[PDB]
Amino acid sequence: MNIFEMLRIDEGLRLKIYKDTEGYYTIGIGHLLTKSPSLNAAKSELDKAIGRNTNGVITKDEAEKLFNQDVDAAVRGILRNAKLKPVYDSLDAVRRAALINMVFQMGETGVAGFTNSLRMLQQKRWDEAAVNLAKSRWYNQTPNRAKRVITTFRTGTWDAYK
Ligand SMILES: [Cl-]
Ligand SMILES: [Cl-]
Ligand SMILES: [Xe]
Repeated sequence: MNIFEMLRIDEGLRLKIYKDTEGYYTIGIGHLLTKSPSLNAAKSELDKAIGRNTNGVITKDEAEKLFNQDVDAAVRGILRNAKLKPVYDSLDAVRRAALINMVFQMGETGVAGFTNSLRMLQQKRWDEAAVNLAKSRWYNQTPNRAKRVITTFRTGTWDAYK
């Protein structure tokens, strides 16, 4: 298991524009296109992202490309963030993947705001962090996914994904 496979599981793969768990226009492997209610707008962002007139649909390869770029940007964002990087460098490889997943889903800004969980993770207080992480909107809105990420932080193994 790796970051790519883990997110491909959490996110799924869809070749036509769809709305995510929050009602926003997305395509591929959880690639958010826009928060705008407009489908034209979503189509417009898509075409710009792909470099062609896609008309709302893309190929598997195009989807994989976006995903690569998105995973890359997520790591980069973590490494460029002063509240995140330290946590991330302090973690083992499995738990780093959990942190990337959250960033991919919620943006760096949003993850940087879990101050207390970030500190517990940094101190290696696994159970405590897992309890604190669940006290969140993220956990109440997408509980299944959140449980898998949380278990990963708690155990440092990929069991939630096996
Ligand atoms: Cl893009
Ligand atoms: Cl979920
Ligand atoms: Xe976190």
